[PDB]
Amino acid sequence: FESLQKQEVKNLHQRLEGQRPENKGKNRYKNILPFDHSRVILQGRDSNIPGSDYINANYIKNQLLGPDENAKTYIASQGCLEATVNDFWQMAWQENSRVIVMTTREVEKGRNKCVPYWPEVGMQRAYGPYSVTNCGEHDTTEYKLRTLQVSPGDLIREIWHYQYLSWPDHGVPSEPGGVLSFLDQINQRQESLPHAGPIIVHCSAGIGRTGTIIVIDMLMENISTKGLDCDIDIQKTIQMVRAQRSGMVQTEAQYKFIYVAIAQFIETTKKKLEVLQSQK
Repeated sequence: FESLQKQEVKNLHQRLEGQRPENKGKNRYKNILPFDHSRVILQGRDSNIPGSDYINANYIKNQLLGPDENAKTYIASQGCLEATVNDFWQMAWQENSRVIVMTTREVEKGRNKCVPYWPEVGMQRAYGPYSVTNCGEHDTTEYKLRTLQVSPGDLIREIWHYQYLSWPDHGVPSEPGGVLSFLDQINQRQESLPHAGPIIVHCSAGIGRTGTIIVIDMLMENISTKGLDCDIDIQKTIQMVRAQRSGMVQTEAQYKFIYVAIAQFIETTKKKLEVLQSQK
């Protein structure tokens, strides 16, 4: 090496992979694809079949480097296509993901959103070289906790499917905190498995409820381990996420929901200090 260093600023705006003609079916919208540089490549597939290693999903994190261990990471994903549920599990398995967030009811307003990729309760079904059994739901007001048990050679990996059904693609929740109370549980279950790889977040297209959800979570995590007094650059966080998977905070009410999300998490987590007065 040397000072000889190709300063690759924004080394990737690239998106040719999901343009391959073979992936057409593997995408739900034409303009909404994953940056080849942050795209999560399916392993196993044949080096000699067109877009074999493809999925419209991307990795994500504050920035490529920094604090704690490699700070918390997610996978922004596109709601399963019947034609692509077999390989979501390929990436879920392969990414050692152990927690899953699905922020859309399969279908909303007659318009499909995501396609089931889990078996019915007490039942099993295998998606490719993986056999998952839905061990039993836990349905809170705002969500339903499925408890799949995927299997390679029975080597049960337990994954948690948190599905949010109260936050409609046609509009952010009202004066909620159920996505905060929903993000807590999701957060403590991951806070319960270090070996746990990338949490997998997704809606359908994967750049709206998904991207919002992930940004809030990025803000709540930062304030928690750094302080409710530190700087919060939501516009900045957003572009640093869009530099990963463009579009992320897709519509008006959403960008403005990250604000309503944060400010309550901040007061909530600040009246929690009955543990202290700090009134010198």
